[PDB]
Amino acid sequence: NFINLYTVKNPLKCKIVDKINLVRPNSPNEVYHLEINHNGLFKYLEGHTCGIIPYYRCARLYSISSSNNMENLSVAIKIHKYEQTNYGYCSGFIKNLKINDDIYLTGAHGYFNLPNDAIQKNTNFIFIATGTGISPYISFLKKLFAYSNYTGYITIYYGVYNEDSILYLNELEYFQKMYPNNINIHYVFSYKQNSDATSFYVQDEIYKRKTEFLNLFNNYKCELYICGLKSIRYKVMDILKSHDEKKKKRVHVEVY
Amino acid sequence: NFINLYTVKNPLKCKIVDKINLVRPNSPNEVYHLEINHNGLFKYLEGHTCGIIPYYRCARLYSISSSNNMENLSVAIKIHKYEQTNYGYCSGFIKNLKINDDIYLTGAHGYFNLPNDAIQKNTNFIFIATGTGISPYISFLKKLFAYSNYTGYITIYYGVYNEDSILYLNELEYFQKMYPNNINIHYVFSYKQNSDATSFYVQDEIYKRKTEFLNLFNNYKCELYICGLKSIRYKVMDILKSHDEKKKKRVHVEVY
Ligand SMILES: Cc1cc2nc3c(=O)[nH]c(=O)nc-3n(C[C@H](O)[C@H](O)[C@H](O)COP(=O)(O)OP(=O)(O)OC[C@H]3O[C@@H](n4cnc5c(N)ncnc54)[C@H](O)[C@@H]3O)c2cc1C
Ligand SMILES: Cc1cc2nc3c(=O)[nH]c(=O)nc-3n(C[C@H](O)[C@H](O)[C@H](O)COP(=O)(O)OP(=O)(O)OC[C@H]3O[C@@H](n4cnc5c(N)ncnc54)[C@H](O)[C@@H]3O)c2cc1C
Repeated sequence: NFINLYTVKNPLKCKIVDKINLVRPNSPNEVYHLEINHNGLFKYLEGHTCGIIPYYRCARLYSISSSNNMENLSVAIKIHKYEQTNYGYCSGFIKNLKINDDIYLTGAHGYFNLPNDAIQKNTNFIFIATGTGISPYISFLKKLFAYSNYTGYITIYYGVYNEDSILYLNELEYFQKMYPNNINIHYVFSYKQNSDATSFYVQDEIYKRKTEFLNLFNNYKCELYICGLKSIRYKVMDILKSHDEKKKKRVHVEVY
Repeated sequence: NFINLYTVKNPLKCKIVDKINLVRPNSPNEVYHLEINHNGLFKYLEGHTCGIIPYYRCARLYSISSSNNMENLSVAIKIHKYEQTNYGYCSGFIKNLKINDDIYLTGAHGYFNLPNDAIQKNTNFIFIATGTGISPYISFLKKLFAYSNYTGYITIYYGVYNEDSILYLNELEYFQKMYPNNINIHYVFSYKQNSDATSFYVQDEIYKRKTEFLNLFNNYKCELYICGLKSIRYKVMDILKSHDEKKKKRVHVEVY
C-alpha cells in the first residue's frame, strides 16, 4: 500500500535536520541517529524500512525508528569499516553528511509490521534484537503506547558490545520506567565486536531464561520478532526447535 | 597492480561461452559455473574476485575459479532466493543469462592471494571453505600444481549441504587422486540450508580433528585461508584462539 511508493527512478527528496551520535564514549561502534524531514510526504507503517540512495545509484535499507504521527521520520545507521580505516559505500556518505543536506529516499519497504489488531487484542510480544535491530522495536513502542490503551506484555532481549553501545537507551529507559508492568528488558553485553559472537551471548541469555521465554511464547501466545543480525536468527530458532507448530505464524524475521 | 583496472565507469565487455549447473540433482542449491571470454583482456592473480554489473549499475563480486594461463576466466554463482520464489538482484540476472550474451566486468578486486614464494618455498596450506568459498581454492590448486614442482602439503575443510552440493567436485577429485601425498580433503555435510548451521558443522569437524589441524598450523607453518561464509570466520578463529602469535601473519580471510 505504501510499499515502493518511492523508487530509485522517482525518489523522495528530503532534508537532514539532526545528526546525533547514538552511543556513549566507551562504545567501539560509531552510530548516528538521523532526523529526516520529508514534509509529511514519506508514507510508512511502524516496522518499515526506507532506502537511502548514497550520492544522489545503489540504495541501502534502514529501519525507521520514529512512529507515524511524528512530523519527521528517523533512522539509526552504524558506520561500517572496513570495506570488503576504509568505509562502506553508504557509511562513508552518511559519515560526511551534515545537517540540512539533501537526502533521497525510496520506500516504504518490508513486512516487519505489527499485527493490525495489536492494541485491540492486547497482543503480547517478544522482541529480539542485536545492534541496530532495536530500531523497529522503538517505533513499535511509540505506536503501541500511543507515544496508552494497550495493556499487553512485552519482553525484549537486546545484545550489544557493552552498556555504552545500547542504541536508543533513553527511549528504552523511558518506556520501562513508564510502563513497568508491561515492559521487561534483558540487556546482553558481549564485549566482542564480531557479530557471530554477539549472537552466542544472546542465545546463551535466552538459554538461561528458557523457562520464562517458553512460558511467554507458548502460554501467553506471544508474537515473536527477530532483528536484525544475520547470525541471530538460527541460534534463537534453535531454542524453539529443540523444545517445541503451524505457528510458526508468530515468528517474524528481519535480519541482515 | 591489476587492481581496479576495470571499474563501473570503464567496464570490460565480455561474452558468456558456457553456463553449467555445478550441483547434482539432490542438491537444494542452484549454482552455475560461467565460462567467460574476456579476449585475454581481464587481468588477475589467483584468489582475485571480479565484479559483474547486472543489466549493463551496482556490481557484485565473484571469486574467479580459473587460473591465469587458462584462455577464459571462470566464476561460480549461487542463485539467491529470496530477496530481503523471488530472486536476488544479480542472481535474477544470472538466472536468465544465456550463452553468448554480453557481460560486463570490473576488477580485479581483493587480496586473497597466495604468497609470491609459494612454489619455491613449498609452503604448506590449510584451506577452509563453505559453499562457493571453494572457488579461489580451485584456482590456487591449478596454479600451485601448474595446471608440478610444488611439493608442499595442502589440507582442505569444505562444508556443504550434502554430497551433491560439493562445487567443483570433479576438479577436487582430480587433484586428490593425482597428488595423494600433497592433498587431504575433509568434506563436511550439514543438511541445513541455513549458513550459520553449516559453520557449526565445519567447526565441529575441525574440533574432532584438532590434533592434526594444530599440528599442521603450528608445526608445519601453514598459511591458513578462510572462505567465504561470514559465519565461518569466528568459529574457526575460536579454535585457534582457545588453544594457541604475531602470526597472525598466516591467517587470510575473504568472507561474505
Ligand atoms: C531490511 C534491512 C534493514 C536494515 N536496517 C539497518 C539499520 O537500521 N541500521 C544500519 O546501520 N544498517 C541497517 N541495514 C544494513 C544497511 O543496509 C547497511 O548500512 C548496509 O548493508 C551496508 O552498506 P555500506 O555501504 O555501509 O557498506 P557496503 O559497501 O555495502 O559493504 C558492506 C558489506 O557488503 C559486502 N559487499 C561490499 N561490496 C560488495 C559487492 N560489490 N558485492 C557484494 N558484496 C559486497 C561486504 O561483505 C561488505 O563488508 C539493514 C539492512 C536490511 C536488509
Ligand atoms: C569478496 C566476495 C566474493 C564473493 N564471491 C562469490 C562467489 O564466488 N559466488 C557467489 O555465489 N557469491 C559470491 N559473493 C557474494 C555475491 O556478491 C552474491 O551474489 C551477492 O552478495 C548477492 O547479490 P544478489 O543480487 O544475488 O542478491 P541481493 O539482491 O544483493 O540480496 C542479497 C542480500 O543482500 C541484502 N540486501 C538486499 N537488498 C539490500 C539493500 N537494498 N540494502 C542493503 N542490503 C540489501 C539482503 O540480506 C539480501 O538477502 C562474494 C561476495 C564477496 C564480498
